[PDB]
Amino acid sequence: SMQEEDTFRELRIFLRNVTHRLAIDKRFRVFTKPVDPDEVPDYVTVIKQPMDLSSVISKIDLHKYLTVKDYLRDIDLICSNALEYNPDRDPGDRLIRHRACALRDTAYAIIKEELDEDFEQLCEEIQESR
Ligand SMILES: CC(=O)c1[nH]/c(=N/C(=O)[C@H]2CNCCN2CCC2CCC(F)(F)CC2)sc1-c1cncc(N)c1
Repeated sequence: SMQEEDTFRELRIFLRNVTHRLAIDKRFRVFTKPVDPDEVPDYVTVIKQPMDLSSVISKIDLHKYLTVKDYLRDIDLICSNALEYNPDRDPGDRLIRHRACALRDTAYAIIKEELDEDFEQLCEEIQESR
């Protein structure tokens, strides 16, 4: 309905604001754009389902997220991809893993503090009804 499309619009507005706050954080710059095959060639050998914050923005605008759970699944994918591609004790690996976990923890903390749980429930019930 009209009421339901207004609900999903507010969700998109909220998700755009969270994603922008993540994307401008210096720690998360490595997660802001897809991985250039020129710069690292073996990424596709390890990571079957790439994800990054620019792609999250595009998915928001394509109405791909109808719940915050759907969005958080892509945030979690960014993080688990980073952990999987950087398993070594190497300090470069450990640094990216630390930033990956910080990215995930920061997104969950913002949503826990700022997203009303009745709003997320409404989104879920609209989605369940389709
Ligand atoms: C998406 C992802 O997880 C990813 N992981 C990578 N891991 C590495 O490059 C590991 C490999 N082992 C040795 C150490 N090295 C890391 C060194 C050094 C750490 C600080 C730094 F700022 F991160 C820059 C890299 S590169 C990479 C990626 C690549 N091209 C574009 C994008 N957007 C992300």
